[PDB]
Amino acid sequence: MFGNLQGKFIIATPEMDDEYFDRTVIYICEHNDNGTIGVIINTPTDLSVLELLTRMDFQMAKPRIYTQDQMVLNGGPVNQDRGFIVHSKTDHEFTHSYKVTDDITLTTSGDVLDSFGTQTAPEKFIVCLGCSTWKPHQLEQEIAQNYWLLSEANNQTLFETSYLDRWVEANEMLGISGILAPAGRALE
Repeated sequence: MFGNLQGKFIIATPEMDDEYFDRTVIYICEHNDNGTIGVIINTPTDLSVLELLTRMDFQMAKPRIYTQDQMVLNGGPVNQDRGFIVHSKTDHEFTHSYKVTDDITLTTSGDVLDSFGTQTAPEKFIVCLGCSTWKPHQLEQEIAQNYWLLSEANNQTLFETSYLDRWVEANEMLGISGILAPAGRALE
């Protein structure tokens, strides 16, 4: 059942699998009869967020002489047509944003280009191309197997969590939890 998997996150913690250290898993978008929409697959690309912007028709951005960029990740095989930007509350702008929670706003169409470039630009934002859709009700059973570590994301906990800097924060949110994922007991 589960009272809406939206605003929740699951602690997978991959062994490695292409990714090395630069952010792994964030949250579940929603939970519907048609399936469970979330970005927890983890699959980074060799393309950068500013790379695609400047390459297309957003040439005049503000990367300055730093030249450094942020890599864009694929959120899943579904909705690959659109890049989803998750950001926090900033000022009182809002044109094309979908409510994940009160502070967390999902912007993908147009509005994001309006956001950054002015003083109403969100402090922090993450971009993912597409999203993943899990089988209807399946994830619920998988979590019941204790194969997935389920924890809620209390608004600020999702995007800020104390707000300063964090790595492995998702695993720390519970209190450094291990076991129940890597068992290595296949043939037995």
